Amino acid sequence: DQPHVVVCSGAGMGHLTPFLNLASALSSAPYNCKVTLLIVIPLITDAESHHISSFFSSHPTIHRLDFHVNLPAPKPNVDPFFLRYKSISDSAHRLPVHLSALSPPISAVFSDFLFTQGLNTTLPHLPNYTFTTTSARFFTLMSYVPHLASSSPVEIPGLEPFPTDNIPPPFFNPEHIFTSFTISNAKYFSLSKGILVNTFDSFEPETLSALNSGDTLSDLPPVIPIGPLNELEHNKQEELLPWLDQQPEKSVLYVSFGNRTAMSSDQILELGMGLERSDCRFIWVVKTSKIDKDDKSELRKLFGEELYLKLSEKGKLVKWVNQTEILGHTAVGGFLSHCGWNSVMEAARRGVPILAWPQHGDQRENAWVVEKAGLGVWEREWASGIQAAIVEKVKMIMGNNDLRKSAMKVGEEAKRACDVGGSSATALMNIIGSLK
Ligand SMILES: O=c1ccn([C@@H]2O[C@H](COP(=O)(O)OP(=O)(O)O[C@H]3O[C@H](CO)[C@@H](O)[C@H](O)[C@H]3O)[C@@H](O)[C@H]2O)c(=O)[nH]1
Repeated sequence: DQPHVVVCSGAGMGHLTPFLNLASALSSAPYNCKVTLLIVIPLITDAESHHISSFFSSHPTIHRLDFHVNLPAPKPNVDPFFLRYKSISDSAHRLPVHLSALSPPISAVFSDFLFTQGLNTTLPHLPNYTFTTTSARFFTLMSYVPHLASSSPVEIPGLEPFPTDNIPPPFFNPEHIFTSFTISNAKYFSLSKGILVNTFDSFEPETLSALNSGDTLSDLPPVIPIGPLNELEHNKQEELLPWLDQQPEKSVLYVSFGNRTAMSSDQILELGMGLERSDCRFIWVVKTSKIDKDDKSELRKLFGEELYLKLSEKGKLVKWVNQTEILGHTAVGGFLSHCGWNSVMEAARRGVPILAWPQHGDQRENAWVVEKAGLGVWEREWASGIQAAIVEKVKMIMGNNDLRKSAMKVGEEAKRACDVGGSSATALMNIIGSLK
């Protein structure tokens, strides 16, 4: 009968939502698995807590397993999420006693890469699919981190070189907190049954081809595209939908840099000045210390009254959205994004052209993948002239006919890939089929 599988989620929105999406897909037709979704508690952000609660309330047949990992003490000059990621990696070896109590006996685990060493050493007989949450392109660099020595381009044989400006500088320091648990877990990728990627074959064909053909990266297991993951339905309907319903097709710019972006007040002000001068309407997710989603006093102070009024007449300034509901609306014509990979793939699914302003980490390589696929354009020096960058490029994404067509073609292939019979759905069905 039906396989029982465990999905091991990590921490942070970007490392949570693809695991929720996978859990949801595997619990439903045509996969029809019994799914236990492991959640690391405590959670760090309220966004995480509400997303998880809402998920389990709307997926009653999915079983929740709370995996308690003590919060690490803060340390000066160490990022709190990196400290949390390290605590998860350090705790993964404790999973045997927790997974052994599950019934019926589990057939497989699908896990964040932070769990790799713990799962592949203490549960070596349990098939572990390491589900990376970044692009296939950046995953290859991460898997190569244990072999780094430099300020030269990194050339993984068989792949286009990685320029220095696209590699997080900490990757060259094995003692950096992030590099340390990247190295310790990448060293056990070879014991994973496969690497799953939230991507699709026609989106990263050169990378996937190299990895698979053998070799580049001899010792990796098969690297399997399973994206885009079919979207969740959300408990509460998106509050901006009736307004979006009133806008012409493809006339609204969606703007979001996510929870992990550190834009200063000066940068936010310049961005607002640029938007006020553009012709399109917008939805802009702006971070505010006030907890009430409706309190705009901080924005009024930041922009000043005249600018704020003009901005609020032309678009929506909000604290949070259901992103997939926004990107799925016919009124949204473009996406100014930091290119966090979940956001890239949600835009790919809907064929939404991207204006890429990457901030840190994998985002520059993600932006390059987006530009190479024809899904968007990457503004390499956005931070050196924010207002001008906005005025010139927003008009272009919103109207350029060639980019609109190439982005639409990405959307058609992305939809095809996750539909019944799609290349990604076929790959996932074959994984589940191999458990029966
Ligand atoms: O207002 C919001 C903002 C985000 N989301 C959702 O949250 C997820 C965000 O994903 P993403 O943008 O990828 O996550 P980030 O947390 O911003 O990004 C982190 O995680 C990604 C995946 O590993 C990386 O590519 C980034 O570099 C990293 O910083 C998506 O599913 C979005 O739909 C919303 O629903 N509403």
